[PDB]
Order: sequence, then C-alpha cells, then structure tokens
Amino acid sequence: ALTELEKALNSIIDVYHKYSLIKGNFHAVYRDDLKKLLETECPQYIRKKGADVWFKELDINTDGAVNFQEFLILVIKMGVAAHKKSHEE
Amino acid sequence: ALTELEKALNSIIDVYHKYSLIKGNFHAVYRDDLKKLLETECPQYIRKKGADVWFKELDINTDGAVNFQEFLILVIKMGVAAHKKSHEE
Ligand SMILES: [Ca+2]
Ligand SMILES: [Ca+2]
Ligand SMILES: [Ca+2]
Ligand SMILES: [Ca+2]
Ligand SMILES: [Zn+2]
Ligand SMILES: [Zn+2]
Repeated sequence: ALTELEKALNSIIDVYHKYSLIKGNFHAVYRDDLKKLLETECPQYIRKKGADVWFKELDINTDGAVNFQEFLILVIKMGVAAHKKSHEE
Repeated sequence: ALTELEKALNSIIDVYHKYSLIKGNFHAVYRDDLKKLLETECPQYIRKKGADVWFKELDINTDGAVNFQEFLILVIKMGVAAHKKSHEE
C-alpha cells in the first residue's frame, strides 16, 4: 500500500480481519462479532440501526456469517452516509 | 476519536475530492481526471485495464463524468481485489 487509496483499502481489510479472526471461520464475522464491530468502529448514526438489522442485511448468502465481500456493503453505505453528511446543511 | 474504519472512509472521500475539485462540476471526475486518479492512486493490476475502459465502465449514466457513487464501483472492485491479493504469495 503506497497511495492514500491503497492504504485506505488496506485499513478496511485490517478492520475486517480484526473481527473475523475472533472465532470460527477466519473469514466469517458472526452476529455478536458484528455487534462489537458496530459499537467500536462505527458512528452512532450507523450504530443505532442495530446489530440484528445489519446482520440480516449483510448476510447475503444466508450462511450465518459476514464475509469480506458482504462486509463491503456496510463499508460502502458508511462511505455514502459520511460523504452525504459532509456537504449537508 | 475517529476510528480506523472511519478514517479509511474519510481517506476514500478525500481521494475522490482531490480529483473532482480539479475543474468543471466539483462533484464530477471527467475522463482525463479519472486517468490521473488511476495513474496516481491505483496499482498496476488496476491500471493495466486502461483509463478509457474504466471510464466507459464507471460512467453508468453516460453523462460524461464519474460522480461519487460511480467512483465507489471502482473502490469496491479494488477492495475485493486487494483483499484477494493480500492472501497470496
Ligand atoms: Ca470468524
Ligand atoms: Ca454470509
Ligand atoms: Ca470536477
Ligand atoms: Ca456518470
Ligand atoms: Zn463530495
Ligand atoms: Zn482475509
């Protein structure tokens, strides 16, 4: 990671691995793991949607866990909301 | 204090604005602007695809520019690709 964009994606990968390496499959963020991720990494306006609501949305293949590709849904939705709020009067 | 995940998204937003503030509509990355972004922010396996190939692919509504939502398509594909490459070699 040499550029700002590459470092940012590398940080996103490290954030995901910080919760997927807790237990179970190394590429699975479970419902309780996601709850800690939301409470630790995300702002209140993302956090207050609830871990259960987010998990239903993120678990695309309905295997009971959130993989990295599914995790990008939360990442992108956080990016849209943060950028939207940055210009919002 | 801002979390690692929040900083990463702010950096992504900063990257986009770095090129959308160049000229014209300040929420628009034009063809040459996107080429500068790809040539500066992105690795080789992204760049080799071609700047014009990326533009045609990212400019979904064919309005002549890449807005923020369209730019996130590149971020997603780069995120998946970077994660896959981080588990190589
Ligand atoms: Ca796990
Ligand atoms: Ca899943
Ligand atoms: Ca512009
Ligand atoms: Ca467009
Ligand atoms: Zn903006
Ligand atoms: Zn991984």
